[PDB]
Amino acid sequence: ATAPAERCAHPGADLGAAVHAVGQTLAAGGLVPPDEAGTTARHLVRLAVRYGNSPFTPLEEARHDLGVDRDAFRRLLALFGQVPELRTAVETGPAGAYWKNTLLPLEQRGVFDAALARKPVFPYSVGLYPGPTCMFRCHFCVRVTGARYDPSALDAGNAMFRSVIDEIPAGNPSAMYFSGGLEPLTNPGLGSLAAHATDHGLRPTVYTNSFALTERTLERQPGLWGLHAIRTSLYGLNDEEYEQTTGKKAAFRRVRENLRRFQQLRAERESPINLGFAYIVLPGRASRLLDLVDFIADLNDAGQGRTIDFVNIREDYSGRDDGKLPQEERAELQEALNAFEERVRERTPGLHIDYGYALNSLRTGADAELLRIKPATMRPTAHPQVAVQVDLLGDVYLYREAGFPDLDGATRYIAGRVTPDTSLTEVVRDFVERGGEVAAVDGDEYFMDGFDQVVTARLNQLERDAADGWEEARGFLRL
Amino acid sequence: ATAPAERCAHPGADLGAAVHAVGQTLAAGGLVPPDEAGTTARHLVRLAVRYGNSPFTPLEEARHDLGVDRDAFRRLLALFGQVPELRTAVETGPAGAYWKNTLLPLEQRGVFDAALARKPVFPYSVGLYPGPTCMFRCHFCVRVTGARYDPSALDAGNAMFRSVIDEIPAGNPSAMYFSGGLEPLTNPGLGSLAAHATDHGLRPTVYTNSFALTERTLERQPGLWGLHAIRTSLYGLNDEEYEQTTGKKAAFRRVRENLRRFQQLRAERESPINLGFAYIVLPGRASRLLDLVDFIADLNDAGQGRTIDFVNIREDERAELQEALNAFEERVRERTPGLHIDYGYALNSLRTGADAELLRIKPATMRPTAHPQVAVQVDLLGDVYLYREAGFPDLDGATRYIAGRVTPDTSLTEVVRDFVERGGEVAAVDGDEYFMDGFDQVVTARLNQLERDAADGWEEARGFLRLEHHHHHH
Amino acid sequence: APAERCAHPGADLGAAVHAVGQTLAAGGLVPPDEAGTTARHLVRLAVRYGNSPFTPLEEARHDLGVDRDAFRRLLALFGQVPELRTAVETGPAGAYWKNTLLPLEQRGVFDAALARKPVFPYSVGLYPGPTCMFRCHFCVRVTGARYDPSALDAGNAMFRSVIDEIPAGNPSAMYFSGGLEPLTNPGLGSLAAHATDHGLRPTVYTNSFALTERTLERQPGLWGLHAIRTSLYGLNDEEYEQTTGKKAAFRRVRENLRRFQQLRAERESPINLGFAYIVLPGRASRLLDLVDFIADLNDAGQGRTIDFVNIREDERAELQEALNAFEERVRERTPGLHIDYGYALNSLRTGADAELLRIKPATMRPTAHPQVAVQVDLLGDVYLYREAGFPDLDGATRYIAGRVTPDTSLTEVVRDFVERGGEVAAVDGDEYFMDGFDQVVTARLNQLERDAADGWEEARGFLRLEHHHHHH
Amino acid sequence: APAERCAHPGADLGAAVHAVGQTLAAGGLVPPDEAGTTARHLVRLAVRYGNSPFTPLEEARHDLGVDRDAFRRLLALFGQVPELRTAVETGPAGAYWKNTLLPLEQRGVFDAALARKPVFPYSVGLYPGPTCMFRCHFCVRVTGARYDPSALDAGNAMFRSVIDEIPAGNPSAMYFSGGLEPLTNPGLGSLAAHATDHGLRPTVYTNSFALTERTLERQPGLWGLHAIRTSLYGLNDEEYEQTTGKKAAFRRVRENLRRFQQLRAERESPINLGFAYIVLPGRASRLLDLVDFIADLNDAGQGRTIDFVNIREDYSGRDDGKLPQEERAELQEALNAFEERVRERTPGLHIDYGYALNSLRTGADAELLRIKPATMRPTAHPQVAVQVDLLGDVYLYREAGFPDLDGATRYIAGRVTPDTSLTEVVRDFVERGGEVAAVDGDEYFMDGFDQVVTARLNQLERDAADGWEEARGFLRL
Ligand SMILES: C[S@+](CC[C@H](N)C(=O)[O-])C[C@H]1O[C@@H](n2cnc3c(N)ncnc32)[C@H](O)[C@@H]1O
Ligand SMILES: C[S@@+](CC[C@H](N)C(=O)[O-])C[C@H]1O[C@@H](n2cnc3c(N)ncnc32)[C@H](O)[C@@H]1O
Ligand code: MET
Ligand code: MET
Ligand code: SF4
Ligand code: SF4
Ligand code: SF4
Ligand code: SF4
Ligand code: NA
Repeated sequence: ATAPAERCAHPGADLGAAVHAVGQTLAAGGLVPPDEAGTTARHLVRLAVRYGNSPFTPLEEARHDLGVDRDAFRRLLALFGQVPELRTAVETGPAGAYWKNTLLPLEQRGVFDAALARKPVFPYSVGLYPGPTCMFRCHFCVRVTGARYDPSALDAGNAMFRSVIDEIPAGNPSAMYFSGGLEPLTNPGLGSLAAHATDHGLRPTVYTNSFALTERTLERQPGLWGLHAIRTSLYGLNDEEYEQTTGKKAAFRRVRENLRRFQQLRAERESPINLGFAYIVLPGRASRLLDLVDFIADLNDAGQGRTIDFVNIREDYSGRDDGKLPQEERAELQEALNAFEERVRERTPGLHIDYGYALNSLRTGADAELLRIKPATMRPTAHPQVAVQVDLLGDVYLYREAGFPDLDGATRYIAGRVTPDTSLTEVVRDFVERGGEVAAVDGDEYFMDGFDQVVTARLNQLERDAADGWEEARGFLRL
Repeated sequence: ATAPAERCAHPGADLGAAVHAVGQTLAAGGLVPPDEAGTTARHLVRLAVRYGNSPFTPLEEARHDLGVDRDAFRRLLALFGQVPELRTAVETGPAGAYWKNTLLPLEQRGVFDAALARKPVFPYSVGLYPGPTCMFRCHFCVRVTGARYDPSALDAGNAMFRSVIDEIPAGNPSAMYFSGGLEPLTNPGLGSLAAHATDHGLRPTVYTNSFALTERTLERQPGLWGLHAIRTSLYGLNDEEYEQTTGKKAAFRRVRENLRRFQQLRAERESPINLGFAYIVLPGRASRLLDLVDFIADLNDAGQGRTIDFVNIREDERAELQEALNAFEERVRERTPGLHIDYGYALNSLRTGADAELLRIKPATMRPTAHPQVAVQVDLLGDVYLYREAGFPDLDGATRYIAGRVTPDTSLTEVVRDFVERGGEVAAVDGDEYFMDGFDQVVTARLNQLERDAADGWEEARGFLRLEHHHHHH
Repeated sequence: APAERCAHPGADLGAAVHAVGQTLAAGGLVPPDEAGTTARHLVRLAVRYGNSPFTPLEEARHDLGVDRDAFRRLLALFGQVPELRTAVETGPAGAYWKNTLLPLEQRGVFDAALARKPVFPYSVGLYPGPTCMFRCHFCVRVTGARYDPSALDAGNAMFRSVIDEIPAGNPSAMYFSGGLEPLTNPGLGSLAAHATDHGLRPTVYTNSFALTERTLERQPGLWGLHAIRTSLYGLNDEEYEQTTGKKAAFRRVRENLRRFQQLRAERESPINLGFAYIVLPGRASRLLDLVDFIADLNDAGQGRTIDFVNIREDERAELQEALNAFEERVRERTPGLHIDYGYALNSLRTGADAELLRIKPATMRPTAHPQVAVQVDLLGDVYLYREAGFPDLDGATRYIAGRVTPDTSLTEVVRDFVERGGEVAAVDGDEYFMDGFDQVVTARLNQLERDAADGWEEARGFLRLEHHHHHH
Repeated sequence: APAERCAHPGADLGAAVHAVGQTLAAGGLVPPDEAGTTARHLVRLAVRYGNSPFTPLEEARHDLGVDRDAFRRLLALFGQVPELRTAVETGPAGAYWKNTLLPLEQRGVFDAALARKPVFPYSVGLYPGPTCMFRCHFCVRVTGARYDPSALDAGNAMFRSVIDEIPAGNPSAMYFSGGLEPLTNPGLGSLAAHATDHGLRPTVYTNSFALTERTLERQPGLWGLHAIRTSLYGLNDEEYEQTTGKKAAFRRVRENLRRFQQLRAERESPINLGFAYIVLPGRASRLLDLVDFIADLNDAGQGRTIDFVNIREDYSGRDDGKLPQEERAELQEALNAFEERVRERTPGLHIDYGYALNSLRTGADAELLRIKPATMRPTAHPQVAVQVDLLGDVYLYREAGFPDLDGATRYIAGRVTPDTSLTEVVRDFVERGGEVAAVDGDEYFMDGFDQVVTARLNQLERDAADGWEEARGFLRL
């Protein structure tokens, strides 16, 4: 039971019932004289349909589609702000994951403004890549087989990591995270890094494959119990699936036993740490969502009522065909996702689910694919105000999928190196002040993760709107 | 077609219909065996009514009102978190202005957590008080007649403000605001401070009486145009009303012509700056709200279609006052349809006819550590005041609430960190309670409630309702 | 439950719309974006039929403003929200649905009248009294009119032949009432015993003025009746003379009933005792004195109490709490007394602003409803409406469907009239021939005939049947 | 009101006695000192008859320990506390009172059988199917036994004359069920249309295996029925094969019902559609899946939904149909989740429970009656119910009307022929006092309804023989 105007962006929505409800809101509120309430309510609903599906549409394109004067578009933008049901229709429409998860949270904190003005500010999201190696060979990962960091570089690297954590301003508990190009649990001092950050006032999350998340590892790295959460990347639901995805035999059994035992130890400790999973839906595995619930239910039985906290249903953001789901399987995801939610409430009620940008559109039946930024649409200054990444050697990478050792072309996206004489603040500040740029060549676009590609499309939308004279109204929705 | 479970906190609400809806939500979710769905729903609804009207109620007092034992209260709280219509009843109840405007936003940002834990944190809300002087003498204001800052403080104070602005971390463009004890526009370098803050990535609001917001000031201080908003404290609707409030003659005509001309320049410059007004409704004169709409309508005519953005309405007869705000809203829709309205905490509850329960912190209920993690204020001398109304020169007893002084050798970050880390405290004496503005009293009432709940063994459930940080994982 | 209460005055209609909106959405009955608009139409239907049960479906559709196909969908969706059917059956007009319309629809009583088919009447009134000793100012009986005393035996044999015609399946299909007073027939006890032997359990409706011990000895078969309901025309001698025109009539009636209470307990007779009482405008405080009247009767029956009362009607918040006081004093003084109100009085409780039906000549159905109810007087004349069976009543003979004779049964009187399409064109004043039941049956048949002609043959009457398969 | 629910398990008996005692004292029915002990006796009676409706009055008096003068006053006092009658009728045994006992006393049906008088049967079952294609393990039909196909013409003419005999006043007094499957009679639609023109509203009780589109095409009079109730024997192909013996039986029954849903919505037929569903051993956890089956049929109906579901058990008590004590105890919880699942997904679906199943919700353990040869009435109850098969044979019990069932012929009251009507068959058997001596096995000729009527007529005859003729059956109204 929902209001018509709040659902007016999803497929098959009664646009007439929405224009009527909006028109009454404008008339009753005195915003539009009653004789024109119907006309403008149609323009307003059309704007909400568009940005509820394509959040990056430049304002001039939306005005052209309305076939309307600039002054009358300015009035519609102001009028749009007075109709809260249409804002809801955008934020909760098919493309609503864009608005609620990334666009609006970053806009409100001024992060997009700092990058839009090319001003030297501390990065809003600092990624620390502490892992020297990895024991998986995932077909969708850009890491180069065999490439590793020097084992004799761990001590100086972990000392460098502590100094970077000293720079992280408090007030945002999720400002820093431990992830990687490689696998962070292969760093023996990751628990020490976690302790140094929690002692700093941060609540970081570790993103791992959990192959090394053994009970012996928890004993030698007790600081991991102080993290906010551990998100395990889940690459399959049996050994044959894990071997297809990661190339490693018997990998599923050991990852599962590690989380079964971790669930046991979390109960006995009554630790506030959260446990979640990232589950990329891979080609030929859309029918496996039902079995994913059984995997989580199995993990809940080992936790003595302590539940798995969240699950991130995701997609290969690279777009390469080894990860891209065919349209045939894309068409079956609406039924699959809705049935997956039903089973969760049956067997795993307390588990939080959230979907990728395109997956969230597929439920309710709006076809959508993830962005695929090309070198022509890459911003040569990157966005260090939004995010940077630091690996073991102190190198500060401009995009998430560029921080891999011995990756071709990846060194060109190093803004600098954090040394005992140079801080991350100084590396980012000097790269912004001197206007450092990197020209994009073919293949560079694959250094960008899903977040980097969304941040790029947003900054491109804002620069174009400001260039089109819509400086204040840039991005359609903001404050 | 509203849900009665989302409305049960307002007066005259059908509580019977609320317990039926909640009981069905409990039965449908399998949260209670069907025998106790009635008793559990009446308890849960009683909790929603209580906290929808009295948000600071200690959990133990609510439990004693319910008549249930400690263990039953624990599972009642866990069930409350599974009846979302009841959270809405609290959030949108008569006291909903507390929850949605202050309590829950600050809880989500970890602001109350930091003060509760006595963590050395950079203050969430930093007020800069740059005015050396005021030309008004408002009878309600605590400023001391004959008191002002020396002109010799201007240069070093403005450079001090610049260094403090540089200290403010990224992530909240509203972290800093320009207000005062005294009048901010009397600082000739206020526009430069605004430009310095704008370059920093901040979007600051100035709170002023706008008497000095002349064209001469705008040309002397063009950096004011980059502010996010100017909220003018409107002390009346004609000269005689303005003279009884402020003691100055012909002050309404000056403020009005200033705002008429600003509207004109704002339209010509196409400035995105916002314009708002704070108006206090006096006893028995709630009809003057209609004249307020006419005042803004006249301002909207000077702006060539570019209108006034918001109005803050505060108080300081029940059904009458309810009638008068309803008339105020009707005429807004008729004359100023886009004007945003938000009421004070007590006034927001008097709409709906609920009894405005007064918040009067006394010296006994003041927290000796204050709350520098939430808010501090800096005047021209670099003095960091712990409460908003303590930052006035020569104010009796007010220097006792200086946490420290920002100097070229001591930053604001150090002043706050040292005061918190050493456990600095100020023992309250009679009269200190007037140093707290409305915000200080709500923050103190919340921190007293949180501390009482934790001491009572309800640490996780402290404050009844709370938001957490939203950790989204990509 | 707000959705179950939405038909009552001052109900929270917004809460009902939300509740029914959830049911449609959660059940997949309606897309959630239009669950609110459908819910408002469904609640409006429930409010209408919970207050005006006879509204034709086309009238309800026109007030909703939806087309024919949309109304059909709304009627089907309405059958999916059990709380709304409850709102209709327990609304201000719920007594119509629960006490008359739905039970008769279940038994197929209306269907025979709709199809114009010959069946034996569902309700057969026998009027065996030749005279009456009262002259009630409200009664339509003609002063100076009575039945020939030579009509008795001949008519009593006719009555016995009519009793023999009554089929099995409804032991209360026949009752003894009248135009005039039944107890003035010396053979009424014999007719009662004849019906008891037939397997029937009849009730007699009487003013009980002639319910003397002498009458009991002359007509001992009266003890075999299922129940005796006395028409109570007052609570002291003055009121009874005011109503009936007879002096010291209350003294006689109370004397008879207290005597009957003693005799009933000595015989350990299972016969039930009831009373009909009319509350007069503004005098609803006399309901408390009625409880005193019943209590004194109880004290005369040694632990054998009066079984039921029928309270019916002639600002009204003086009435609303007059009935709460009456209801409470019953629990204090006569806790076993079954209370039943009329249609209007039942709606006046709950504060609803509803009247009784007032059928006019233009809305009377020319065929009448012999399949539902007929009445036979001492001459064998079969009357089509209850208040037409009075000798010499002006215009009443036009509503005689036929006469039961040794050569013509009641079954044949009703069959010939129906099959030949017999009709009576209503003239001004004929509407007084219909009692309250006749007006309800007329109003329901008009509604059912209208709905069927409009193309709503299956939804006719809005509410009709249930699902019974417990004997499989 | 604690007195209105004093018959269910977990009731505050002390509070109910307290409230009944004040009713007794306030109303002046009993002196105030004895108001407490009398209220306990009255509450004990309501608890007893709200759980065991067939208890002889002399057994209840012995349980109370009083004598006949006290019992007589207690019966009279019981009628003066209306909340105690509500506690009986809405107690765990309330399905007996509200569905069968009290409605049939109201119609004088029980009095007709009690007085051994010739009245037309209250319930007339027509058994028109010559064969069946299912082999349900709980049915008493014999594998392979069939009716001669050449008997259909004379049988369908006989059925038409029996329908002509049905009296008005009860439009559902006749039904099409059977021993065998009624849809295997090619003239069932004609018999249906014949009764519809008679003014009846009959129901066909079928396994719906033969409810195909071609069958509706050939038997259009089926669309004029009041309702079709499909006996549901499983929720997938495996469950159906386990129960009926036939493979691919569920998918064909479901397809027939899906297509019937499309046909019902196309012509907007008034016909109702419901289901009978026996809770079989090992399947008490399947009630939630039953709602999924119903919603699937609702999706095929385009807004026109399933009207009702009857939840039943094996009324024979045999091992293969009787639910073990363990699984039966799980039924209280299973029913509650079932009803909450119906309320969410199929809110218009009417639900009703068998006699014992209705007691299991609210936690009262009860079993269906198991009549034995010693408690069988030799005259049976033709005034209450009879059944007629293809050959015109009038069977006295529902489960005796099967071809070539051993000993079933001993319970034929007569044969309807062009010379002899059902009325005369029942009249002659009643007027001559026909009786059938019960031999071991005859009790399995009685269905659930038969056993309830027998137990009621035994209780009524026992009460009268004990001198409680007027108070017979405790409740009667
Ligand atoms: C690869 S690093 C994590 C370090 C650790 N070895 C692991 O796999 O969890 C960051 C995250 O990016 C995800 N990821 C890597 N390549 C991806 C791709 N092409 N599409 C979507 N997610 C990808 C991984 O699943 C992991 O959760
Ligand atoms: C004998 S069948 C004949 C009608 C048709 N063949 C059918 O299955 O519905 C009549 C009804 O009795 C039911 N029945 C047969 N044996 C039963 C038993 N032992 N317990 C409960 N019901 C039974 C069947 O399920 C069916 O609904
Ligand atoms: C708290 S006193 C300062 C108020 C401010 N100077 C004004 O007049 O708006
Ligand atoms: C309907 S005429 C009245 C019949 C009966 N003699 C009475 O007084 O009630
Ligand atoms: S995604 Fe993680 S586990 Fe997989 S190959 Fe890359 S670094 Fe290793
Ligand atoms: S309230 Fe503001 S304007 Fe008034 S005297 Fe105080 S400082 Fe001056
Ligand atoms: S109402 Fe009855 S008692 Fe009165 S005059 Fe008429 S027939 Fe006689
Ligand atoms: S119950 Fe019906 S379908 Fe099953 S075997 Fe018996 S006759 Fe056949
Ligand atoms: Na007297």
